[PDB]
Amino acid sequence: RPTFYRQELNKTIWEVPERYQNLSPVGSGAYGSVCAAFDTKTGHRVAVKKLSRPFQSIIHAKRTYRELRLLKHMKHENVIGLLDVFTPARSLEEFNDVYLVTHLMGADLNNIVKCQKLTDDHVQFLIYQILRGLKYIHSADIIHRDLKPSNLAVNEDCELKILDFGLAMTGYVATRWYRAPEIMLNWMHYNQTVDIWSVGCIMAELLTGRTLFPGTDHIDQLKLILRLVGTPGAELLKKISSESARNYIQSLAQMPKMNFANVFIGANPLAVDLLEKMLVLDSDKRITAAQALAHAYFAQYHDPDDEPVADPYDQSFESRDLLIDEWKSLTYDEVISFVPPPL
Repeated sequence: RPTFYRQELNKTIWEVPERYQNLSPVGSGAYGSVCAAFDTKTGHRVAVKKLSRPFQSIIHAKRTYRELRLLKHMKHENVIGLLDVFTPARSLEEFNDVYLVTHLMGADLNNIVKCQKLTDDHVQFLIYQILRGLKYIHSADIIHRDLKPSNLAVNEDCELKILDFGLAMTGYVATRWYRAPEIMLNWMHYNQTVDIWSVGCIMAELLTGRTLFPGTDHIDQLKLILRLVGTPGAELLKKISSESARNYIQSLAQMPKMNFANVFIGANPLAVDLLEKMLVLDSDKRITAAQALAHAYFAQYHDPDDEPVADPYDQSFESRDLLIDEWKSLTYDEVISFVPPPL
């Protein structure tokens, strides 16, 4: 057990190992206060996040557990990982706070796009890395569910990490713009390829400097989507479980798929082709991350020997019906058993 020291900063108590120095507040909210700090053991600048009250309810307890499990599992260059997790508690009986430590992220991809349309070589490299990370994430049977520019961290060298996994929306709002239509309107039990739709939305925006589907509400968004990709045929309609949703779709004038070379004017033809494969309305027919990596658009970077998959991820706890204290005791074992990564 390391030695902990205790202080109040902006009216939050921080009780952390002596390895973490020069804590300064960078954040507060529903989920957690965050400080930036210097990690003397690794030499990195880090984000230390104190979870507000993680065992407040069965859903929060389970949320905390889920988040911890997920961050413990993710070990890939293009995906956020855990540097440390700790509690000042010396026993299960006094366990209440959880702190997570990750690399301090500077700029997200919004910074990068908001300024301009990018060069094609830049779009290739950035999308390459999202798909590399996504191959890994999907190989573990994990679905991100909330990919968008603010959840992608990018450095000065254009190196990228996927953050902020959706682990359990109204109006003119950025978060909904990147979501696949079947998840946006709950048409069906959805696929990992909801994430591929998101990548297509992001890629389009990188190439044009504009939001692809900036709908003013769910309906206006759908219409934007159907105008580009066409209205569902019979085959897709059959897979939509809500009768009302099917009737709503059949109320709309049918529309053909547009020519994407006349939307993405002047883009690389290989970029146009890849967008056509990602932005397919029927989620059974969308390209997978692994197939997208093999697409000619990424010939400069693709190397199937350097695109690893994840170790199997046991997600059986999601079906498990436990009490608060059982979720808490599982989370405590996960904290105590943490093994840090290599220097």
